[PDB]
Amino acid sequence: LVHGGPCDKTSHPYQAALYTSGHLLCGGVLIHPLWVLTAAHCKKPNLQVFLGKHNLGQQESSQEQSSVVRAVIHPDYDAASHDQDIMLLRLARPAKLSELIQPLPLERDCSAQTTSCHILGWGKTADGDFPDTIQCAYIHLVSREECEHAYPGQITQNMLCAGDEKYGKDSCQGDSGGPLVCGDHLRGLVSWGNIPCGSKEKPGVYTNVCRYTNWIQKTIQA
Ligand SMILES: NCc1ccc(NC(=O)c2c(O)ccc[n+]2Cc2nccn2Cc2ccccc2)cc1
Repeated sequence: LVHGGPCDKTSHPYQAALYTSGHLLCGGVLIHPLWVLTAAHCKKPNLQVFLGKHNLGQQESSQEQSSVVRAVIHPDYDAASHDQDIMLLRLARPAKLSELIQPLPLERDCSAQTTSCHILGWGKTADGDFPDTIQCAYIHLVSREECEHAYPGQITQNMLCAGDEKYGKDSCQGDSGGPLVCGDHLRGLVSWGNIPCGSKEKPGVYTNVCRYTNWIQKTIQA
């Protein structure tokens, strides 16, 4: 993501890194000891999930690596429009929770007030390179009306818009599937937006997680 800075070391215990073929693919969010949430467009064979990570190159004492035994994409995911861009990953081994690995509670209230948020990820930074160190940026939710004006005809009830008019802080390539956190609850997942990235042009678009309470619950319990 662009125009942010490195996250406080203890502030992102829910952040996951998704790899395939040995390279970063996407972000993700631990929401249950057995389950990571991410974007549907992040699905590829042979996913490796890393928890407890801060710097990608380092072999950190806190990190946990796991394969995936079930990837559950939402049945109504529409790849062309990114509608319902959400996927649940069942870890081959339950997360060993610690001071640096812990689930993030979901925002269940679709009408939630809070528009002050942050995003996290190892996606492309403003210089065009990919960071070793996890980045964080504060951004703000826009209203549904303004979201709709920014992308006429293309925004569904399953999407949220967020951005930053001061610097253009925005998610970028490599950040997909990572958390939009508002009021310290999981509010969204990085899904799509402007390319090149930068939210002064238009806001980033996020999967609206509150819409999926029932589906997440049903899936985790099957
Ligand atoms: N906020 C702007 C933004 C720009 C890029 C991205 N993510 C990506 O480009 C991305 C990624 O991080 C990991 C794997 C694949 N992608 C690209 C992608 N493929 C399908 C959907 N997407 C995200 C996307 C982002 C912008 C326009 C169209 C699609 C997310 C947000």
